[PDB]
Amino acid sequence: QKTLHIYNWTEYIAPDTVANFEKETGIKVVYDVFDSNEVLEGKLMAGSTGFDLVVPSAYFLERQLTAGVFQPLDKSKLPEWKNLDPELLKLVAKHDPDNKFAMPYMWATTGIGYNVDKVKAVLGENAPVDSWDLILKPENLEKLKSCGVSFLDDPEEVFATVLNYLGKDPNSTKADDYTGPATDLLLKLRPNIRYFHSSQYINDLANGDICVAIGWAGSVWQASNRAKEAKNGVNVSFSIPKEGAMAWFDVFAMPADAKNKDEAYQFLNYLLRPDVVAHISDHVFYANANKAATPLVSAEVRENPGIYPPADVRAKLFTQKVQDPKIDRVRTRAWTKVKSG
Ligand SMILES: [Cl-]
Repeated sequence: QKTLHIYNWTEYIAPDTVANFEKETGIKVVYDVFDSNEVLEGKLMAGSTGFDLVVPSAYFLERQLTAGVFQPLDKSKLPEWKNLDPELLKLVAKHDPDNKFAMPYMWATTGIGYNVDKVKAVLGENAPVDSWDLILKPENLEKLKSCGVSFLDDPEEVFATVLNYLGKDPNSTKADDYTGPATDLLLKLRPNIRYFHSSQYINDLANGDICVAIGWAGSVWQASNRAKEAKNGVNVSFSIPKEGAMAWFDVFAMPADAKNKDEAYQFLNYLLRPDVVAHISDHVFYANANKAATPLVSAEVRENPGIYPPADVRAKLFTQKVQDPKIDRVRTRAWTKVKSG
C-alpha cells in the first residue's frame, strides 16, 4: 500500500484535488488541516510528526533551515518545477536561498476587507477605500465603529502595517518604534475596534455584521463569494492600499523524517501541473505561484488585482523579516497592552 500524509491549512485546496490525485496514482492520502500557524509550528518543532508534506509560511522556513526540520527537494523528481513564477521564487528565496527546501504554493497580502455599501453610507461615495486611512485614521474609525471594525489577532502583521503607515521601516529593529508611535496610534484606534480575531471576520463580513476588517486577501474574497452565493445583497470587497501592504507566501515543504518521499514528490509534481493548481485558485481565491497556470485560472480570479496584483502594486508590497528575540517579546507585550483597554 502507498500512502501520503499531508498537513495543510483549512480551506486551502479544492474539494476534489485529493480525490483526483488518488484516482490517478492509487495513493491513499491522509489529509489533515490546521486553522492557526501556532498549531503547525508547535508540531514541527517537536519533530516526528508523521507528515510527508506540510504547508508553512516562507517566513517560518528561514527560522528552521538551520535546525534541519526539512530536507532539500530533489528537483529531478519535479520536472514541472519550471512552471513556477521566477519572480515569486525570488521573493521566497529571501527566506529559502536558492529555493532548496520549499515549493511556493499560494501567496497573498494583508489588506482591508470592507462592505462597499456600508462604508459609502458612513463615509461617502468617495470613501478612501484605496488607503490605510480608511481604518488607521481615528476620525474614520469613530464613524465606522457602530457597523463593526475587526483587526487580525496577529501583532507581527499589524505592527508592520502600522509602522509602514507611519512612514517607518515595516521591519523596524528599534523597540521604541513599537512601544512608542505604533502603540500610540493603535491605542487611539482601539476603542473603535470590536474584536481582534484572525477568522471571525470572514463570516462577519459575508453576513454584514462588520463593515471593515484587516484580513488576508483570499479570506476576504472567500467572504465576498459567500455573500454572493447567499443572495443577501452584501457586497464585500478588498483593497491592497496605496501605501503598501505585507505580502506573504505559503509553501509546501518535506520534513526530514518523511516516510513516503516518493509519494510526496508525486503530489508536488501533481500540484505543478497547470490545471491542478489553477483549479485550487478558482476555489480558494488565492493566487498560486505557478506562471503556467495563470491563463487557466478563472477570469474572475486572475483578473482581480486584489488577488493577482500588477507590477506597480507588487512593488509596493513588503515582506516580513526575522527579528531579534528581544523585539519579539516587545511586540507581544505591546500587543497585550493594545488589546487590553
Ligand atoms: Cl511568508
